[PDB]
Amino acid sequence: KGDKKVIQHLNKILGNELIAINQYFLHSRMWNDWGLKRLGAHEYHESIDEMKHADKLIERILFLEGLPNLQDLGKLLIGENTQEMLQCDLNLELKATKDLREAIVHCEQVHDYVSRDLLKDILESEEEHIDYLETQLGLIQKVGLENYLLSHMHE
Amino acid sequence: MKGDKKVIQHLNKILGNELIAINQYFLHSRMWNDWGLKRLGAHEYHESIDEMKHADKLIERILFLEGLPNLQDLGKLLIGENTQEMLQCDLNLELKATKDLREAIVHCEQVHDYVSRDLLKDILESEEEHIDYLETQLGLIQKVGLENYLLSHMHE
Amino acid sequence: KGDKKVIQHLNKILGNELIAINQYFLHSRMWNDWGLKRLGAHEYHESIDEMKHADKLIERILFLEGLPNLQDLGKLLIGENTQEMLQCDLNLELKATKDLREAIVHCEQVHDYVSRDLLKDILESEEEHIDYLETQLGLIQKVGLENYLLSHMHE
Amino acid sequence: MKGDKKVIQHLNKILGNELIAINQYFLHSRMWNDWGLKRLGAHEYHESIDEMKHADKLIERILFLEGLPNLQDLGKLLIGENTQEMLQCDLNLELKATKDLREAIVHCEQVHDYVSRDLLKDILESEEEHIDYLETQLGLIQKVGLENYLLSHMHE
Amino acid sequence: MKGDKKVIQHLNKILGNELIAINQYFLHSRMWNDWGLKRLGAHEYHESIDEMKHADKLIERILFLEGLPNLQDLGKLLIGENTQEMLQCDLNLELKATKDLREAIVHCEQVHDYVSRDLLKDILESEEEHIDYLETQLGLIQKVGLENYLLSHMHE
Amino acid sequence: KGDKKVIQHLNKILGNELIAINQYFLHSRMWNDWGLKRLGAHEYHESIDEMKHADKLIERILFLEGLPNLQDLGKLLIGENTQEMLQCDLNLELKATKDLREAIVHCEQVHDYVSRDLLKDILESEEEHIDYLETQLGLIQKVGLENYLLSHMHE
Amino acid sequence: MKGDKKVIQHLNKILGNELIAINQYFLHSRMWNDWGLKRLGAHEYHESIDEMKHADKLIERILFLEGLPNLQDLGKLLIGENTQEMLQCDLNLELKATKDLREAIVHCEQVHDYVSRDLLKDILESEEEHIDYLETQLGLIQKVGLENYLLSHMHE
Ligand code: HEM
Ligand code: HEM
Ligand code: HEM
Ligand code: HEM
Ligand SMILES: [Fe+2]
Ligand SMILES: [Fe+2]
Ligand SMILES: [Fe+2]
Ligand SMILES: [Fe+2]
Ligand SMILES: [Fe+2]
Ligand SMILES: [Fe+2]
Ligand SMILES: [Fe+2]
Ligand SMILES: [Fe+2]
Ligand SMILES: [Fe+2]
Ligand SMILES: [Fe+2]
Ligand SMILES: [Fe+2]
Ligand SMILES: [Fe+2]
Ligand SMILES: [Fe+2]
Ligand SMILES: [Fe+2]
Ligand SMILES: [Fe+2]
Ligand SMILES: [Fe+2]
Ligand SMILES: [Fe+2]
Ligand SMILES: [Fe+2]
Ligand SMILES: [Fe+2]
Ligand SMILES: [Fe+2]
Ligand SMILES: [Fe+2]
Ligand SMILES: [Fe+2]
Ligand SMILES: [Fe+2]
Ligand SMILES: [Fe+2]
Ligand SMILES: [Fe+2]
Ligand SMILES: [Fe+2]
Ligand SMILES: [Fe+2]
Ligand SMILES: [Fe+2]
Ligand SMILES: [Fe+2]
Ligand SMILES: [Fe+2]
Ligand SMILES: [Fe+2]
Ligand SMILES: [Fe+2]
Ligand SMILES: [Fe+2]
Ligand SMILES: [Fe+2]
Ligand SMILES: [Fe+2]
Ligand SMILES: [Fe+2]
Repeated sequence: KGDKKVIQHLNKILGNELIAINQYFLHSRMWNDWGLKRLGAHEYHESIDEMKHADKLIERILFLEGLPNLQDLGKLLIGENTQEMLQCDLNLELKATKDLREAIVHCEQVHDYVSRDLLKDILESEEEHIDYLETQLGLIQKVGLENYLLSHMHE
Repeated sequence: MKGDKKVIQHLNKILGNELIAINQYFLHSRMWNDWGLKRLGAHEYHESIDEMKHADKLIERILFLEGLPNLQDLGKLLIGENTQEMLQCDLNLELKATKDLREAIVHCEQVHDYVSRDLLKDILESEEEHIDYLETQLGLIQKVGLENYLLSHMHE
Repeated sequence: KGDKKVIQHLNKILGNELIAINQYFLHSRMWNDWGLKRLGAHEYHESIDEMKHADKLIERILFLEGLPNLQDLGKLLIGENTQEMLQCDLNLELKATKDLREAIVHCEQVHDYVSRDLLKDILESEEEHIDYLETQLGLIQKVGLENYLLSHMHE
Repeated sequence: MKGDKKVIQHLNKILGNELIAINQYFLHSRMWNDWGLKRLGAHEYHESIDEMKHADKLIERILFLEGLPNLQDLGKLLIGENTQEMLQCDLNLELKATKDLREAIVHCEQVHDYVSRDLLKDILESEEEHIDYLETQLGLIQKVGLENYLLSHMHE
Repeated sequence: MKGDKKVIQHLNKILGNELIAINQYFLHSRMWNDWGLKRLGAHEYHESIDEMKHADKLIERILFLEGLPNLQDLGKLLIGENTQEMLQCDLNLELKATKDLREAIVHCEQVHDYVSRDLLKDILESEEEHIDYLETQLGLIQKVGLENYLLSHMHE
Repeated sequence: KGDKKVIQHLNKILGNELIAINQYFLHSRMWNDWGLKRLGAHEYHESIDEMKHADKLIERILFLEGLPNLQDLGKLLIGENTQEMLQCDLNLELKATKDLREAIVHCEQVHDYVSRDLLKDILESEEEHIDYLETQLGLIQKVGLENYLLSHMHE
Repeated sequence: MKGDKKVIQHLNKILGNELIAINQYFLHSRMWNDWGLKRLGAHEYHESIDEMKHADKLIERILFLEGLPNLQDLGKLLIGENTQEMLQCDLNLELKATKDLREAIVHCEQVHDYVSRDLLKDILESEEEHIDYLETQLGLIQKVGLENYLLSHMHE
């Protein structure tokens, strides 16, 4: 029933969500293990956000009579310190929004306006995540790494 | 994440229209209150607040895209001298604003800035509600006559 | 009805308020974009204060049968970092209080004691803003810039 | 602490103005209520109460300064015979009242009676609000017409 | 329905007495407060308020009967210079007032204005209660001595 | 910096506040020791009022970049019975209000309208205190001293 | 019941120390508030209030013992120009105060004034808590450094 290429786009977006879920969940637990509990808590909520995006994508693919692909897990970008982990999440988000833009073009082209609207809501949420990440990396420059970690020790 | 230079230019143009509307509607609100047309005064005040919140969202989007919000350049206020002119001045300003919103949305679509498009569409919906109010008021002036129209807008 | 020179004074104070509104609002949003949320929220409230002063001046000019001038916008002093932004706000406030003092003198001279009282209330509010700004700049000297910014990350 | 003789005279002159306004506004209030213009009657009643409170504060200040409050001499009431004259009568009284308040404030400043000045400025602020109200009503009568204006002030 | 001309004159005479009493009691009230005799001051304030309410009722009745309430003519205030004289001044005013009320009630009866009669009787009951208070206070001054009486009225 | 002569006036007003604080507090505790608890409680609250005036003066002097002078303590006028104590407080207030008027004259001359407004608020409170004191002295004459003390035994 | 003359002198000496501490701690509090170190400012304000309560109890005790409290003679305030000196100044003032309290308690014990001794012991306990706070703060400045210490006392 749904357009084969829209479903292929939705499964590509879903694949990015599945990478983001695992990467942000692991970073969260790394920050909690290091005692950087404010970073840990925020990253956990970012993980949950991705989980909810994946759920909406799976439901849409099934409604369109496609097969959701949860088998293919791309590359996790795992950092070894706070600065690399923030940059790894940012790199993942920039790749995610590029794929969202191309999927939205295709939805418009075949007149799947409901799928386009779902993807635009996901895109809004990803750009809020980019905003957060760029702000944090900018704060590290303004106050220095050690001061930055200090302000994120306690929730 | 650096935004398209021409999208930022469009957003600064919309922002410029918002800043005109903030000042024009606020002055109109206070003129009507000074005349004792408090119902008009209060409605116009809330329209001004609406423009203020639009400007806030635009300023925040421009900064996220790493552009410079322009709050320095203030175009021409259309200040009326009586109720009928003030309503028509607001309508002329809204019709220009929606023309500029349509052109900005077109450009956002071309460069795939779908989040900026969505912000502009939300602002555009609100301006069309403002046009609906203004055209409705001008029609009521014709149906009941000016003095009757003012009479019904004396009390809040 | 009201004295023509008093109305010009009131419109000049109004002109200073309109500059302050835009400058503080922009500075607030700049600080929020940088993640300095305590600075951003305080500066937003300063912006809101100027808005209420402007409202009071517009109402008084209309009662005096004058024409409020919301058309002429003087020069915004936008800083590029926290220390310049604070200094730009301080420069703007010191000019605003100079003009308030000259306006109060004239109101006294022509016996417009109600306009004088309105202007004295605004002046009290401006001096509290000056106290805040000079205190912030002194704290930057006492604890250092990076420590100062660290204390204003979270609201 | 005996007050300045000329400050007390000014304070007694202001009090004399309050006493006229009390009686004038109260009678106008009851005239409007008798005519069934209850919104005008109620607003005018509250203006009368406000003048009563001004008189109270002046009387208390005169006694503290060891003067004799004069409640015996009642100047001329300006009683109108219709709504438009009544508003104009109240406005003429308020314009005279504010002229006298301004001269009293000048004199308080000259002899350094800053507390009396501050009392008089609070009264002056309240009288200028009443002038704002009166001029607005007279403006509305021109904009909507007398019969329409009275219509909107029948019910509370 | 226009009221009897002589009844309206009687009502305006009663109104004139109320206006004297309002000002006399208000000034006496503030004099006692200024002297720190706050219980006397507070009781006298409430007497003043009662006269204000009588005046309001009279003004309303005169207007209903299509007369002109006279708030312009203010008779002689009897201001005392100490507590005993102030109480006696109030008592002298109350006795003059009840004589005028009695004469007004007789005329109302003759021309069958029974509603005006009933209003005046209510006012008279209240005036006789004030006479009861004043005579009681003057008697207490005799029984306990002046200094003890004032001591008893320092605090509210 | 604030005007040098305004600051000097403010330190003079402060010096008077510091005398009243101690004088009224001591009188309050004397009346309590004598069992005149109503006088003691009222005098205590007058002492507290002066403490609040002193606080507002200290804060304004610091804002103007002056040095608050809490070191120089002038002459306390301590009475030995109720009538002298009330008269000592009254003499102190009359001296205080004379100095307030001269300070307000100076504020007006140099356009320090906020300092003027603060001093005018202090003067209003001092004239309320003068009202209380003259009223009490008048009551001692009207009812006699022993009757006056009787009425001030209980709170 | 006349107290021992030397006990009263000791109490007036302790009182003299409290009066210095009131003024010094209040000024330091307002200096810290003026610099934006609001946590230091608030804590120092409460230390000032503590000394005010000590002074009150001493004054009451001196009067009960039929002495004359001396609020006239004010010793030397130790005012610092920065946080570390202000803290050291309060600490130097507290060490002098506790030395005088110990000597007063010795004398109270000698003449069997056990109630005055117990009052002085209560004050001494409170002064030793203040010394604990001051020494802890000075120790923290060494452990974390001055800029970090000030940083942690900016916000209440
Ligand atoms: C791969 C590792 C994952 C981990 C470690 C993980 C962990 C969690 C945790 C700890 C919670 C909170 C549960 C609770 O305490 O109530 C949660 C909630 C949730 N998860 Fe996951 N999750 C993972 C993957 C996924 C995936 C792949 C999906 C869907 C495709 C998903 C969907 C959800 C949803 C819908 C919720 C409820 C969110 C809400 O509060 O609305 N999760 N997950
Ligand atoms: C002539 C210039 C302006 C005037 C007279 C004005 C007036 C006001 C007033 C009276 C309020 C109500 C505040 C309160 O009572 O708490 C307000 C709120 C507000 N203003 Fe303005 N304003 C002006 C310009 C601006 C500008 C340029 C902006 C932003 C770009 C702005 C943004 C806001 C916002 C965000 C609020 C809060 C609205 C809400 O309730 O969500 N204003 N303004
Ligand atoms: C024709 C003369 C006057 C009339 C008809 C009048 C009438 C009234 C009335 C109806 C009230 C409300 C009473 C209540 O319901 O409790 C009132 C209140 C009051 N009046 Fe008068 N009054 C007159 C003159 C005065 C004067 C000469 C003074 C003072 C010098 C005065 C002082 C007051 C005060 C202080 C109140 C209470 C106001 C408040 O705080 O609500 N009145 N008057
Ligand atoms: C010398 C300058 C002084 C200043 C600036 C000052 C300031 C203050 C302030 C601001 C308060 C709080 C008042 C309130 O809002 O409740 C206060 C309370 C108090 N003061 Fe003072 N004070 C001073 C001297 C004194 C002295 C010399 C004494 C006693 C001899 C004293 C006794 C008290 C007492 C008993 C309280 C009430 C504390 C409580 O709540 O238990 N003060 N003071
Ligand atoms: Fe996502
Ligand atoms: Fe495609
Ligand atoms: Fe949607
Ligand atoms: Fe994301
Ligand atoms: Fe911890
Ligand atoms: Fe808008
Ligand atoms: Fe374009
Ligand atoms: Fe949206
Ligand atoms: Fe609009
Ligand atoms: Fe409407
Ligand atoms: Fe109205
Ligand atoms: Fe302002
Ligand atoms: Fe001028
Ligand atoms: Fe004011
Ligand atoms: Fe300001
Ligand atoms: Fe801060
Ligand atoms: Fe954070
Ligand atoms: Fe008035
Ligand atoms: Fe004069
Ligand atoms: Fe005031
Ligand atoms: Fe008035
Ligand atoms: Fe009706
Ligand atoms: Fe009566
Ligand atoms: Fe008769
Ligand atoms: Fe009846
Ligand atoms: Fe009576
Ligand atoms: Fe008392
Ligand atoms: Fe004081
Ligand atoms: Fe001077
Ligand atoms: Fe003020
Ligand atoms: Fe005082
Ligand atoms: Fe007792
Ligand atoms: Fe102590
Ligand atoms: Fe000893
Ligand atoms: Fe004990
Ligand atoms: Fe201590």
